[PDB]
Formats: sequence, structure tokens, C-alpha cells
Amino acid sequence: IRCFITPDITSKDCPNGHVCYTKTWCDAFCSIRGKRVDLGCAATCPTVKTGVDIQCCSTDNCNPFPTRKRP
Amino acid sequence: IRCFITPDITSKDCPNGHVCYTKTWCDAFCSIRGKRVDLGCAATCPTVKTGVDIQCCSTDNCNPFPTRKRP
Repeated sequence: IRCFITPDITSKDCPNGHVCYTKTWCDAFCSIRGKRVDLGCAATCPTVKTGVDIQCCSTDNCNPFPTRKRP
Repeated sequence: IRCFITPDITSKDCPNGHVCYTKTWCDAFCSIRGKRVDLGCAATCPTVKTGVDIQCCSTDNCNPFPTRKRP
């Protein structure tokens, strides 16, 4: 599967993963900027720590930057 | 944790779950309406079938209707 991977901006091939993921969380700047976001690919929908939020898909290239940083 | 649960519109208490989840997928009407969405609470971030997309959080009430139906 091909997912967008942070920090790169072009879609990467990931032969061993099955989902595309977006992870968003807030810093002191949440309101003025938006959520911080980390884009990747995984074998499985990854585990969240309290306060971080995750989005998982399994369509090629389905993890582009969210806008607000979740939506 | 308290999550929004479909079809109800008021936040429900879920003593045994740890995440709030949003699941979205498309039907023939995707473009004119938006994604179909199912809201719930879980012990863990649930497993996706190809083409369905999932969002998981662990803050009280963090799973309200998405708008577009993912964003």
C-alpha cells in the first residue's frame, strides 16, 4: 500500500503495511495553527496514547494532510 | 468514557470501553450526501474492512458527526 509518509510529500510504497494512518494531537498552539500531525503506513491501525487521535484507512494514498488537522 | 453512539444524539456512558470511534464508508450516494457514518465506543480501536475508514479517540465525547463524513 501507498500511503503519504511524514515528512515527505510524495506517496511512498510500503510492501509490508496494510493501513495508511494520520495521528493528530495538540500543542499550546492548537487554536492559531491546528493539530500537529504525523502521517505514516502500518501493518495495523496503531495504538493511541491519551490525547492523540488516529485515523486509519486501507485505500492507496488515503492519508493526505487533514484540514484543521483531523477533519 | 463517554462517546456519542449511533443512532442516539446524546452522549452515552460506556464504563468498559476506552476509545470513542467514528467509522465512515461510501455508498452510490457518497458525492451528493457524504460518507455513511457509524458512531460508537470500544475497548480498543476497531478493525477495518477494506474501504471503511476509522477514527479513534480517548477524550470524553470526542466522536461527534464528522463533516463530509471523515473531516
